[PDB]
Order: sequence, then structure tokens, then C-alpha cells
Amino acid sequence: AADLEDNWETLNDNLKVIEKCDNAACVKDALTKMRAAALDAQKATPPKLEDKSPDSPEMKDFRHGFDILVGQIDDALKLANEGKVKEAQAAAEQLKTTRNAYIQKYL
Repeated sequence: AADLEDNWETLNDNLKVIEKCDNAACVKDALTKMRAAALDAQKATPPKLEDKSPDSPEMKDFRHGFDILVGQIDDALKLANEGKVKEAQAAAEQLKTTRNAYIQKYL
């Protein structure tokens, strides 16, 4: 689905931005766009799960992954708002493990 692809690309491009950021505002802005992308992608049905039921275990698993991902973005956003550039970057790298094991397999 087009919207879902754009939100997923926004999530992954803005991860790259975070690692090469030099200040806190850079990190916070990237996390801002990841959060708004994750809020939309959270609601979508990935194409591999189009036929599934919305209460299927795969859709439950897809939605729980984005709950974790949104929780992780919020943790990193808390660190960026305190000025802790490096800790916010370390908290951003945590998203990669959730992305692979939970969400990427369904896209």
C-alpha cells in the first residue's frame, strides 16, 4: 500500500539522519517524523496480511511491534529533549531490532 510504503521509508530514512546528527534538534526533528510516520503505519494492513483477519495473530503481532516502536521513539524523544544527543542516538538504534523481527517480515 502506497501510504504504508511512504511511512516505512520515512521511518528508515530518518534513522540514518539520527546517526549522523551533530546536535539535539537534529535528533529530535528526525524522531518527530519517525513518530508521525509510525502513527500512520500502525493503522495500515501490510500487503502480506491483506487477506488475514484484523484479530489474526499476525495483525496482533504487527500492531504490537508498532506499539514497541512508538514506545522506543518516545524514550529517545525524552532523551533528545534533555539534550542528550548520544543517549538519544543509542535509544534510536534500539528500533532496528524491533523493525526486523516484528514489522519488516510483513512488508
